[PDB]
Amino acid sequence: SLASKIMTFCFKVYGATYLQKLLDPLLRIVITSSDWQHVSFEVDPTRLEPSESLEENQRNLLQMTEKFFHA
Repeated sequence: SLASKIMTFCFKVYGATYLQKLLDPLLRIVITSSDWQHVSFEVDPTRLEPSESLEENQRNLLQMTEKFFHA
């Protein structure tokens, strides 16, 4: 619809810059693998790996999510 494209044009042209600035600090954190190291955020029982504890995956995923939600 035209109304959707009007919003899409505005959000895409203006929103893109706003998103990058807010996400910009996180870019250094994610690039840095010294602390993140190796982890899988999977909680699917079918795909669940016995090697990694389900509890560890759940807690890590929620903690990371909260950071984005607050921002």
